[PDB]
Amino acid sequence: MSFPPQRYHYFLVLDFEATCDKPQIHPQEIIEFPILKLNGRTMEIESTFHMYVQPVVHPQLTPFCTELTGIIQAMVDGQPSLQQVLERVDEWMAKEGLLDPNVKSIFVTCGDWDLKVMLPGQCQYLGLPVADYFKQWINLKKAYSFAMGCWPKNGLLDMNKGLSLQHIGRPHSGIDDCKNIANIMKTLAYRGFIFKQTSK
Ligand SMILES: Nc1ncnc2c1ncn2[C@@H]1O[C@H](COP(=O)(O)O)[C@@H](O)[C@H]1O
Ligand SMILES: [Mn+2]
Ligand SMILES: [Mn+2]
Repeated sequence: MSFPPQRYHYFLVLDFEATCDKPQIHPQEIIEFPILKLNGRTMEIESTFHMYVQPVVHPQLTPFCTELTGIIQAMVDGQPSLQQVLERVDEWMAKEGLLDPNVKSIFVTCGDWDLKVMLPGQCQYLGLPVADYFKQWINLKKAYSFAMGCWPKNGLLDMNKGLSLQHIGRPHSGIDDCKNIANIMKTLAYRGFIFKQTSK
């Protein structure tokens, strides 16, 4: 087969960037919140959510963080905080039609960190409830391992290598990481893979 029927109407590709430092800052805070809505059958990008987020606990970005992500201070200054961004996300979900119980969608991330560690950890820190659509997801490294029969070593770069795909955009940009995840998904579906929830 090729581009088989999938179990979901849409895939929501997500890749946070967060405050960081050498050695690691504590706690980390989300500073970039991108979502790509993919057509569930063809994997084409149909809509994009993208907001930078103002960190509060450590409001000044370290030089390491800027070097790593490309995100400069003026991009987060004046932005809403995570709480407001999470409400913007919910409105975006509603307008996309994804809050319909008969429309099936699922988040896709490179690894488990984004939705297993980063978002629940910051939300608990903030005393915010986590929306239920953030609680199931597909780990692309785990899906790739089932599709290709091997464990990639360095996330997106090694998955692009095994699939002979040219990298899209700037590494460690949240939105560009999402596009690479989208591109890998399209190739896995081209090869006939059917995606399944991996989160426990
Ligand atoms: N090499 C690194 N050193 C320190 N922190 C990192 C590194 N790579 C990623 N991070 C942190 O993890 C976040 C997610 O990056 P990634 O998982 O590569 O998309 C970044 O925004 C940083 O906060
Ligand atoms: Mn990531
Ligand atoms: Mn990233």
